[PDB]
Amino acid sequence: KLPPGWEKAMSRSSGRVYYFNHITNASQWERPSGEPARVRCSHLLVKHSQSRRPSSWRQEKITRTKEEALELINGYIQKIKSGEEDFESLASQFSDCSSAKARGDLGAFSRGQMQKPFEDASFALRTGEMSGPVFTDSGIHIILRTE
Ligand SMILES: OCc1ccc2c(c1)OCO2
Ligand SMILES: OCc1ccc2c(c1)OCO2
Repeated sequence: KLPPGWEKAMSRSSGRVYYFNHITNASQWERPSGEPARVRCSHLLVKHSQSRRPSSWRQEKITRTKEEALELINGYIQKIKSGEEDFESLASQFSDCSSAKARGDLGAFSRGQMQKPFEDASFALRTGEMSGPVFTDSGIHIILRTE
């Protein structure tokens, strides 16, 4: 009936149906559209105190909690979806990954090289599409599939 990982849901505040993806944590109002050996993605990572390594080029010692990291990820997604901010601009200023220097770009990758929640969400995105919060042992990611 629907592409991989999508399900219908109901808005609590409006009562309108929307669509949610349980692999990429994306959600949207309109019915979704329509696998490759490699995909190319960029991401914005916000680390927290239970990250596998709680440090980044932004902070010698990352102290925020998982919940606070999710709040920051959530706000970045809001500004991206309203057009007030561009994904690349936010990944460059605020991503806790060294790939901030490349506007969040990671290059092309195949299955079996990334942390697996990241991998599954990347390959479940369509080209040009962005995820919601995706959780790994590094922290919380926003993923943009560029190829
Ligand atoms: O952390 C991984 C990583 C991937 C691509 C990059 C990078 C870091 O920095 C320059 O481009
Ligand atoms: O495997 C997923 C993944 C990709 C790139 C990353 C990362 C995790 O942590 C920071 O850079």
